Amino acid sequence: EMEKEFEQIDKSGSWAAIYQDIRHEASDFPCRVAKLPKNKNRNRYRDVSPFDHSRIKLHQEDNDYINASLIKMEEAQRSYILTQGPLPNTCGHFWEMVWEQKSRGVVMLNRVMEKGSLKCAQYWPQKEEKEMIFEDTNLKLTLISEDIKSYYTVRQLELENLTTQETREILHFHYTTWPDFGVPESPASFLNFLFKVRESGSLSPEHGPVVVHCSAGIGRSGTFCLADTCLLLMDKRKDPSSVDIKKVLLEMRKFRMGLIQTADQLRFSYLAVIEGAKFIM
Ligand SMILES: [Mg+2]
Repeated sequence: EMEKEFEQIDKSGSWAAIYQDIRHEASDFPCRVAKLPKNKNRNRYRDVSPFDHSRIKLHQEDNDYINASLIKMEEAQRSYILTQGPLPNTCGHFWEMVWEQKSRGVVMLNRVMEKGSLKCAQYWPQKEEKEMIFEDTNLKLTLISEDIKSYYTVRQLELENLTTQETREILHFHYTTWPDFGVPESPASFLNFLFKVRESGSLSPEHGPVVVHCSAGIGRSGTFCLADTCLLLMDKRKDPSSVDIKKVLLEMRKFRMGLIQTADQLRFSYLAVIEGAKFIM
């Protein structure tokens, strides 16, 4: 079991070493589309590049590229799209992807400002009465409502295809308390946030994949998906104890790089899966 394993690593002080084995085992696929000169302005510096095979394609004729990847977890029956925090010039693209992929939810695991530096564009409206128009992709976006809680905020947004006048309700799940340095001391609030995203229907099969992002190059998104999938598999399988977080991570890692960026994030993932499992089971 996983708690046993966790403890073997904790007292043995081998987090760094176990983390490094996984990293060497991990997949390495081409990212040629991402490295094309015409796409240089579509990529966030110090951020991951999407593998070609799993990249999400915008449905426009001009340039179909966005830094986003589809993680498809076959056994768990979950899909997630992981993407970079929108850039000043890719907000239209971002919401285009949300529209076309039929996503219900967007999961944001960073603040707009962290460490005194901008981590993404203000890509959603902060006020009901001041909507946003993305002229490049023909979308309007409106803040419908906003509910600020201690560890996270949930917003309802409406997206309008300006040409056809169709509308879609999107839920924005904004985790606002991940510390600037390290990981949360207790996974409790993060698990609670995951349960709120679940409760919304945003991870469920009736919708397209949730869109998940964080800040550039420092993970978090992978932890959210890893924890979600592991907990789901523990409920599905005849043998819950066969769920190996390393194996689930390695499978996820086939679809996008930089899922777990440090030994501490790995430790935190174990910790979230264990306490999440105790709470559900
Ligand atoms: Mg394929």
